[PDB]
Amino acid sequence: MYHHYHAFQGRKLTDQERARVLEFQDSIHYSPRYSDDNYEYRHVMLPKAMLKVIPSDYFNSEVGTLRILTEDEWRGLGITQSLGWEHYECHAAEPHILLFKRPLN
Repeated sequence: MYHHYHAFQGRKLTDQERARVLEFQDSIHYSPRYSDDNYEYRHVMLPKAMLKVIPSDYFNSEVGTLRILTEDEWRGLGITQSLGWEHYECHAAEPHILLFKRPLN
């Protein structure tokens, strides 16, 4: 029997990092989705306390928000959404607030 493989895109957490970040998995808040005629949208809120254990290379050091994250990266933080959701940066938003859009088709 065989399975298929996926190669991680982005900077994979270490085991020690993974365990820290995943301690807060159940505190993560998922907004209901809204949409317009092109896009579906959702926001995700990390507990403020989770910020202290996210590796520093995930942050935009200039501003203090998280940097644009790849699917594999945000999913590895324990953010569980379906496929195709894309992270977009907002310098003015509080660091724990992550915004996502996906095309309808």
